[PDB]
Amino acid sequence: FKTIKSDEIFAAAQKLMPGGVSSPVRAFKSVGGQPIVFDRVKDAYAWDVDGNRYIDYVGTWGPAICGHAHPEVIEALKVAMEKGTSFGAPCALENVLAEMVNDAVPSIEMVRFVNSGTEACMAVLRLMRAYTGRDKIIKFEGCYHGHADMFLVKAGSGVATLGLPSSPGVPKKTTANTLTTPYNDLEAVKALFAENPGEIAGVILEPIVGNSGFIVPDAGFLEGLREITLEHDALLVFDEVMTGFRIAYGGVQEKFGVTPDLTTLGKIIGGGLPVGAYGGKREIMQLVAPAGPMYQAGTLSGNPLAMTAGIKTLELLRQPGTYEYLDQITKRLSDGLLAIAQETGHAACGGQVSGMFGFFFTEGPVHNYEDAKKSDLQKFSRFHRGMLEQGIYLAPSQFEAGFTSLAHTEEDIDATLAAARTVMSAL
Amino acid sequence: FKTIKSDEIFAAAQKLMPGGVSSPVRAFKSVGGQPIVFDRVKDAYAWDVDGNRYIDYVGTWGPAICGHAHPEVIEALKVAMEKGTSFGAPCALENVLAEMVNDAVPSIEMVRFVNSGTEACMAVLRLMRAYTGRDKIIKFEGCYHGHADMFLVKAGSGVATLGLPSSPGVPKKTTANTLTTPYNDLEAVKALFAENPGEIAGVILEPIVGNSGFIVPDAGFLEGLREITLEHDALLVFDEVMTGFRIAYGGVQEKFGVTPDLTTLGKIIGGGLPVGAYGGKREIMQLVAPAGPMYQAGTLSGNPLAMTAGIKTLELLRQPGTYEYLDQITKRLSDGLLAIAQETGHAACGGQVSGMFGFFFTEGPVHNYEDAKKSDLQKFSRFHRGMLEQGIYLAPSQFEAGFTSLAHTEEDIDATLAAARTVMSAL
Ligand SMILES: *Cc1c(COP(=O)(O)O)cnc(C)c1O
Ligand SMILES: *Cc1c(COP(=O)(O)O)cnc(C)c1O
Repeated sequence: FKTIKSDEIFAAAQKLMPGGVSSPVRAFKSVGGQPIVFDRVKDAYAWDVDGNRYIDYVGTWGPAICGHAHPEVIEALKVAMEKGTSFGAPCALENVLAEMVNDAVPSIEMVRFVNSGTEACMAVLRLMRAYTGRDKIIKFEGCYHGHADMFLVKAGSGVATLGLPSSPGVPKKTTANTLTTPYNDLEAVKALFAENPGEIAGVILEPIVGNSGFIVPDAGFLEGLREITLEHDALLVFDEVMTGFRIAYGGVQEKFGVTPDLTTLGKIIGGGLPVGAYGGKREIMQLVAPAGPMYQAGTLSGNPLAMTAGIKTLELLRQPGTYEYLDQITKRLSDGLLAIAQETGHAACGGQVSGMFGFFFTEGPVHNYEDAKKSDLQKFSRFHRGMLEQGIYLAPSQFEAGFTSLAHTEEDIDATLAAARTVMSAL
Repeated sequence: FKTIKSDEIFAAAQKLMPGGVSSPVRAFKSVGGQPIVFDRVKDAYAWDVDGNRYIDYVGTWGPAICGHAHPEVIEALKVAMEKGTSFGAPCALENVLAEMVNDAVPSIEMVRFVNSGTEACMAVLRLMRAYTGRDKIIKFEGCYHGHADMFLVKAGSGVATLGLPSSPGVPKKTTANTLTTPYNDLEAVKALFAENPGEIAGVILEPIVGNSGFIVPDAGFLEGLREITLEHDALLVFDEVMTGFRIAYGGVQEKFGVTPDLTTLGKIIGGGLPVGAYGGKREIMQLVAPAGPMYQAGTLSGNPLAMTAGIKTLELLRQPGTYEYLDQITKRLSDGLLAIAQETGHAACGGQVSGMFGFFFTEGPVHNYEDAKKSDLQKFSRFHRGMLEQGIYLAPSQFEAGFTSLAHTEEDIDATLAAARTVMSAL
């Protein structure tokens, strides 16, 4: 297993960019510190600058649900670019993707495209505050909602990975209009509403968390949140930037039947390109400029290249037996991992819903970030490296969810379980 | 002049998206009438959905400096996408573009790629604060640096155009750390420092304004800002998202010879795709994760498509004669436009620097946002519609700098002048 080229490239990288990467988690800091540099990706695999091929489970952090470099997506894009990549004025494609999104996600009656999930979350917070006229927002420990000021407090992703705390460039004057509660603690939320009456704009959360590892909500949690916010004239916002189009076509809101007032989408909606969106009830979206006073803009928003990738990705997911296939192969891989762990003497817990799974090195059960924190990270680090050497690419962090795509085959799942066996028979 | 198809598509867009647009500036709310729905763009032209062709002076709001659908850029993107559009892991292309940016921009010693200008500006906002340990920030009235909460105070771009007030939805609590002052007023700046000792983190400005029309700094203003920030151990931040790579290869800071501590990049750096960036002194950039404590992540940051686009675009600009051609053809346009205004009996002023220019319907001169606000908005509204019917596309606002490209020819200039004469002869 040679990584000569990855090593020299990442070495040179550190002198040019902060930590040598464009996003923190790619530095491999909580798993050894030696990242491999990619050259190309195809279907369910990835290739090294050294020639090594891996079966990918990161899937570029959500976007590749259809598989890397889908033939029909890049051909649609090769055709689109001969007409220019960015116009700066409206184009017909915005209208089609927009209509597709309205039909797809329940709560969305009107949309606004942006360039990333971060931008969509910045916008949705401002909108929920503007619509209500209140300033307090209730967020949950372990939920990532983009690298924004108001939300860098017990967030997810790298925050809930390398033990990053609150603030990072944001003052106490920003992270003070944001109340925090433990994920799944319906009672703690009620407390915050009774403790700060008439001043909570709303609650925002990942309906299913993937940024503190995979954590599913309990029996009547989401239903609880919908009712309590209602009783107080507060807005319920679902950050489905990761869950959207993966858990189901209409996301977690469709799968579990709880409808929020606004939702945010990103990742899969751009099909592999920088795109995001925020939408919800009509009367609320009416406040967004130019239709309203709340300002939010973006030079590259709605660009045709992005709209093209977006539309092709949704046409492919709308086909017969898409999610059934994801639930099927992902259940086999998840159950298979937990079985191998049990027979090798390793304590573990996990699960999956459609093409999103989780696996933790602790008996659990995991109900929140604190529970997630009791995992043996030293074992995870060794597990991750071993899997890497066996040709399987896993998220370099215990606090990230795993992903599956329509290009993963039954055989691909069988080889992964085979590697997991050879590996867990060490540690 | 027919715009039936544009009218059909827009009327539909309004039922799907707020104001039927993805960005507030695309709305013809102030320039009268409805927007023109584009179909394709190439070189110096754009074609709407009804067949009308136009000589483009908006250049997708900045990115199209080499011209729309540049053949050398799109073929490079075709080859690239074959390898996958996003990796979610390091790629060698990030090193190449990073190395090009350090070389290009004087103050940049270390860079971090982000997906937009709004993102670069939000990140730098946080860094100024993390590095200095101070909370307050000085920004100028009429300038624009994205829609991050703290910047939504006396902003330019679409807020100006639509006559929108500061904010809605951004807590008073956060808005209070933003100190504002009129552009070109060195004394108001010194007053703000002397009144908030040890509290100002720094000053952020568009070195050459393009968001409240085209405004150049008065002699000594930038050198003065450099002086007074060094003296109170505060940061000098240049928002070069629009000026970068346009005013000169190294932007205004290279052109006018004043070196800041941190600068933000966007538009042209993406080459038509969504890309942004921020960088500056190494010791300041070291605070960014995973090297320092300040957390800033991005799923699509550094993706291979965007890197390829930027790499190719910067290679075209690096060629000899680039900025000289841009200056030459923009000078004729600016001068010509001014000559026609005088000759047809209209009060007007403006100017140009390389590929950026402005034209106001006021005697002038313009030194700040208030000055710019005196332009005859009704005359511009009629002049815009007139130019539109003659086949010339200008930004639908008096508060937007106009742009030029390497694809515009002497003939396109002459045809625009011929059109300006015809339109201005009525009014
Ligand atoms: C990844 C993520 C984001 C951030 O979007 P980017 O594209 O990285 O800006 C926001 N919310 C959730 C739930 C995420 O998974
Ligand atoms: C356009 C602009 C921005 C905002 O950048 P986007 O890419 O629209 O998100 C920031 N700074 C300046 C000066 C701008 O011209």
